[PDB]
Amino acid sequence: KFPRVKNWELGSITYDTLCAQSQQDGPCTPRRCLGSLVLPAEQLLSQARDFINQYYSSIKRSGSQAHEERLQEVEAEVASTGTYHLRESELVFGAKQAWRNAPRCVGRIQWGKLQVFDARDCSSAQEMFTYICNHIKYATNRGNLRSAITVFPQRAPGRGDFRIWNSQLVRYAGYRQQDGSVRGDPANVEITELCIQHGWTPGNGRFDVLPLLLQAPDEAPELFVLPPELVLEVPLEHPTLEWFAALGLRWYALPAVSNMLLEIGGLEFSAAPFSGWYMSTEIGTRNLCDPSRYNILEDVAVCMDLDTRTTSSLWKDKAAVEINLAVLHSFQLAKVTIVDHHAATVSFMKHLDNEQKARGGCPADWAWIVPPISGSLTPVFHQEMVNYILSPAFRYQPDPW
Amino acid sequence: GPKFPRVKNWELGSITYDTLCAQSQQDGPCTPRRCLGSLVLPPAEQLLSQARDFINQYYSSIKRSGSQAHEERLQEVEAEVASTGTYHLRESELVFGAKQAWRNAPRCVGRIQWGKLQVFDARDCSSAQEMFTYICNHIKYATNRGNLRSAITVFPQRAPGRGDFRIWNSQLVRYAGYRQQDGSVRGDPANVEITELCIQHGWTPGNGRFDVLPLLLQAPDEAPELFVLPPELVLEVPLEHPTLEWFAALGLRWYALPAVSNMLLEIGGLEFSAAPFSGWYMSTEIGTRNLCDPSRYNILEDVAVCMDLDTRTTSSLWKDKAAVEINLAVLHSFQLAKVTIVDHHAATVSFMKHLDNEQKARGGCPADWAWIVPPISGSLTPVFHQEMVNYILSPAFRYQPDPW
Ligand code: HEM
Ligand code: HEM
Ligand SMILES: Cc1cc(N)nc(CCc2cccc(CCc3cc(C)nc(N)c3)n2)c1
Ligand SMILES: Cc1cc(N)nc(CCc2cccc(CCc3cc(C)nc(N)c3)n2)c1
Ligand SMILES: C[C@H](O)[C@H](O)[C@H]1CNc2nc(N)[nH]c(=O)c2N1
Ligand SMILES: C[C@H](O)[C@H](O)[C@H]1CNc2nc(N)[nH]c(=O)c2N1
Ligand SMILES: [Zn+2]
Repeated sequence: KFPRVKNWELGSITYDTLCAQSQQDGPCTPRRCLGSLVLPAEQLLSQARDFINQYYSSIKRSGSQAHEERLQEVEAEVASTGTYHLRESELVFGAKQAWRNAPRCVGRIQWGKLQVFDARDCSSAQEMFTYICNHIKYATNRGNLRSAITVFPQRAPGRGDFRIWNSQLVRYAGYRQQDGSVRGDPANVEITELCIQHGWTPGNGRFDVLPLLLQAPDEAPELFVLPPELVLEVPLEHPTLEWFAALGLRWYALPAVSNMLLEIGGLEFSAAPFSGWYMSTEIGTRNLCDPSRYNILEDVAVCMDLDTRTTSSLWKDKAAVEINLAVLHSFQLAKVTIVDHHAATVSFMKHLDNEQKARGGCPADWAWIVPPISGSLTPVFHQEMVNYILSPAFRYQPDPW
Repeated sequence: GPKFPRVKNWELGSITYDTLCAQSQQDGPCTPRRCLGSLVLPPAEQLLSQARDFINQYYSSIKRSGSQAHEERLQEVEAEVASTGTYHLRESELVFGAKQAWRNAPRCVGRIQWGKLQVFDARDCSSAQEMFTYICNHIKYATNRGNLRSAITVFPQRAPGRGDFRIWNSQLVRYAGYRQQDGSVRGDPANVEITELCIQHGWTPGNGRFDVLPLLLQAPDEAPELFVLPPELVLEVPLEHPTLEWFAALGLRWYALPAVSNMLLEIGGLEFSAAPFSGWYMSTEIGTRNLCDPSRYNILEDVAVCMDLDTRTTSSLWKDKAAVEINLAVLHSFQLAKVTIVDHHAATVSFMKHLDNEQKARGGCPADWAWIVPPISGSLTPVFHQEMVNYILSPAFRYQPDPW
């Protein structure tokens, strides 16, 4: 009923009553455990009501008439339209809760701090881009990054979704040239050709910042060049290895995830983008030396000076380390918020902790909390965790086309 | 699609379907309403079925499924369990029974070498003492002057209305950890509760750090006896680093052979209570679990101090600068001493190749992702970008209640 959750570093034995809330199921079954897998009217009121109780409880005003005369209002609204709309305050609480509820997210200690720009008063892709510059301008805060989420209108069935066509407001470009080899970012290959398709002058630099494809409910998407000025790019240097930056490397400073769906009390917003700040490894481990991506490992080391004739030689580790460090130093230098996998993990164990007090636990995808490198070297690694689907929650959806 | 688990490799974009999981006659903790994947600690008529489950595998493995040979092996255990209550396995039935447990077991990265396994049959051992002899014999084959082979040494099974053979020492090689007055420990924080028993069962401790414990060898309804390994058998690797000379001086040593020995091996509804198996290490085990864990040898601080590292803040990556070196230096030692060992990269490759191989024979492979992926440099390795399907198959090495 309530899974015993020993931590193995301290001997800390905790118990989860939060799961019993999760009213919506996942990939695992009694006989097999798909833990590691990457992807998956009558009922609307059901989720409305509950969420609205979720809400009022927060501000402790649960029960009181305001409560029930909103439960009055939403009950009727759907009973006469098919759908309902959330007040500002309501979606603020909800968008927050989605973050709080996302089990792949190590950066959760921070969920309280979140700006919730309300873009539901938008109807043109030409307003969209604007609503997004006001987002990027507020989050970048020219160094001191701040966590925020601009939310475009809800989906309603008689028509298309508003969508952002690229999977992170900022991404570098990808250019497969006869060779079957890519200049720039190989993830962002499929996307870049679409911008070429829907009219775009392409670049060729290792890191060319892209445009923006925004589509409004039924309508050919529209291209919008991000004012270069508004894109905080971080040069990349090594604190002790002078040879480095000659490599000509960098990364953007703002991680805005645009391709996800937001679910609140049943209502779903297809486009609702959001952006905190980077966790070192993300850039220097995955986004770089990872083959399926920038894949730098080899050079880094050939430079460094390490026997790639053999793996046991351990060049791949010694290389990451320095790239993963060469990132923090640059970032800390160029004075741009950034949190390292160690700094990160401690604080989550405090989240993990603080949450246990409030709610009776916190769902967490273990296989994802644990950093991409040096696992055993973080506290999270030695901590059993439970992951289950809650709500309001962030979900994936089909690539717009 | 195919009404079966669907397993993608997010590096080659390949897919594969698990058909084998519908073999698992054992459920785990996970329900579709939450996932306890992370979690560490997890008759007669209802024994007889467990048995038939086995034989059928044995036969449909020599490929004689259907024969009289088969249909009368089943018409004999039915006879044995009927009149006995238990049932003894035939010779090569067991040898099979072991390799399957290994093959079946979800947390073991080292399964490409799965059919190498030597089965030493010791189902005749009836003296607490004789046990020692076997074990000793094992180590010498297993050690092989350093060319470590794999192997296992089944001692007899349980009877309803008998005692149990048991090997107390969780592992056959355990470094003594003496509770200090400091409130601290000199030795190996893990092997304390056991060091503490050796003393109560009559062991005079030395007081080093890498003292080798003695074995506490139980035999049914007999208080365990105490045996010391002749040091010539217990091969030991001093630790140095290829560049950092000072490393050597840390005094750090470590032992070649892992032998797990407090695990119940279950074949066909049988229980082998003392059933100890060995192989060779994977560097990170020693250099990350053993020598770096905050609650073991935890050398990470001392080592970072020497490489002259800003251990004041985490954004110097001192920890990551250290482990890496410490993990390397551990490999560079078995290079040198000509002792067997496999590094995470090398190892995590064979796994895919095992996975690839196994997709053909069984059409599936049980894998406990968290345990398959190495405690340094996850993404750095192939296994990392691979979805996996954990589940309970038999033969099976089970966890077992410690005797006292
Ligand atoms: C403040 C800085 C933050 C850090 C350091 C952080 C950390 C992370 C990391 C490392 C991941 C895994 C990303 C990956 O490897 O794919 C993640 C996942 C996630 N994060 Fe954050 N996070 C932060 C803020 C946020 C914010 C502001 C939101 C938006 C409300 C958010 C929502 C999510 C969601 C929904 C996932 C699930 C990943 C998925 O299933 O695709 N995070 N978080
Ligand atoms: C050939 C050399 C081998 C290597 C390199 C290897 C590697 C590993 C490693 C690294 C682990 C996880 C260790 C941990 O983090 O605690 C493991 C688990 C395991 N291994 Fe092996 N292994 C080898 C041989 C064997 C053999 C010979 C057996 C016995 C037949 C075996 C049975 C198991 C079992 C049952 C587990 C998981 C048990 C559990 O904790 O639930 N392995 N293996
Ligand atoms: C806020 C935030 C903070 C932070 N430190 N890092 C990120 C970027 C990493 C990330 C976080 C959350 C979700 C995704 C999208 C992953 C994804 C999933 C699918 C199904 N398809 C894709 N193309 C991409 N990426 C975002
Ligand atoms: C052959 C072998 C090869 C190799 N590379 N590593 C090991 C050691 C890792 C291991 C493999 C299998 C089982 C266990 C035991 C886990 C355990 C359980 C309990 C109950 N207490 C413990 N202290 C440890 N440990 C053994
Ligand atoms: C196949 C595997 O499940 C997948 O690559 C996961 C594993 N763990 C991860 N952990 C983090 N932090 N980020 C990730 O993208 C992933 N990817
Ligand atoms: C709590 C945590 O899940 C557990 O202790 C696991 C994590 N991953 C591991 N992975 C390996 N290889 N070995 C381990 O002991 C562990 N410990
Ligand atoms: Zn699971």
